[PDB]
Amino acid sequence: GPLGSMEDFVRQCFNPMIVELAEKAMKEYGEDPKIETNKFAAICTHLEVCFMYSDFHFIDERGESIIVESGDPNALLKHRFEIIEGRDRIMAWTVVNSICNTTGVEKPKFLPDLYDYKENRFIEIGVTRREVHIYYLEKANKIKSEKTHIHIFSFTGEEMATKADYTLDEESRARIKTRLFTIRQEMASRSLWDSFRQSE
Ligand SMILES: O=C1N=C(c2ccccc2)CC=C1O
Ligand SMILES: O=C1N=C(c2ccccc2)CC=C1O
Ligand SMILES: O=C1N=C(c2ccccc2)CC=C1O
Ligand SMILES: [Mn+2]
Ligand SMILES: [Mn+2]
Ligand SMILES: [Mn+2]
Repeated sequence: GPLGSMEDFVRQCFNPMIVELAEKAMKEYGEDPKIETNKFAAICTHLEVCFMYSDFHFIDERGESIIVESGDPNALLKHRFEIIEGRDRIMAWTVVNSICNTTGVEKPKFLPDLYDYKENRFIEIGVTRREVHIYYLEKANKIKSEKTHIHIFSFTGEEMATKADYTLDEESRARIKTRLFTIRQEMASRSLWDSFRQSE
C-alpha cells in the first residue's frame, strides 16, 4: 500500500494531550518531532503506556489497592501511582523530592516514570521494538538505582520486570499489550512499521 507519514499517524492515533506532552519533551532535549518522527512515535507510545499503567488503579478507604474502571471513582480514593514522566524537569524533580520526603523512599539519580504508593517504589517503564531482555539490561545498566523497579513491554506482547515482579494484574497489562499491538498493526497498514522497528 501507499507509504504514509509517521507525523500523520501520530497526530491521528494518539490523544492530543499525549502528542503535546511528547512535542514539548522532544523540544526540551533539542530534537525536532518533524525530523525525528520515529522517535516522536516512540515517545508518544512510551507516554501512553505510562498513563495506561496508572489508569484505574486506586488506593481505597482501607488502604488496599483496587481497580475502578468506571468514569466516576469514589471521592475518598487516592490514585495508586504518581506519574512523573511527561512533566518538565523542574516539576518532575519537585514531585520526586516530595514523594521522597513523604514516604522515606530514597531519591533516584535519574527521573523515573512512575511512583507506586502500594509497592512503595519508583518505576522505570520501557517500551521496545527489540527483544525485551536486551532492552531490560540496557536500562538497568543506565540507571543502576537498584531501588527503582523496571518494567519492559515489547510490541509483540513480551514483558520483563525486575525480580519477575510484574506489579499489575494480567488484565491491566493485557490492555497495554493490546494497545501496542494496535499501534503496530496500524503502522504496518501505513507501511511505517519496518522503518519504526529498525530505527530503535
Ligand atoms: O521525555 C523524555 N524525552 C527524552 C528524549 C527526547 C529526545 C531524544 C532522546 C531522549 C529523554 C528523557 C525524557 O524524560
Ligand atoms: O518529560 C519531559 N517533559 C518536559 C516538558 C513538559 C512540558 C513542557 C515543557 C517541557 C521536559 C522534559 C521532560 O523529560
Ligand atoms: O524510557 C523512556 N524512553 C524515552 C524515549 C523513548 C524513545 C525515544 C526517545 C526517548 C523517554 C523517556 C523514558 O522514560
Ligand atoms: Mn521526560
Ligand atoms: Mn522517563
Ligand atoms: Mn521510561
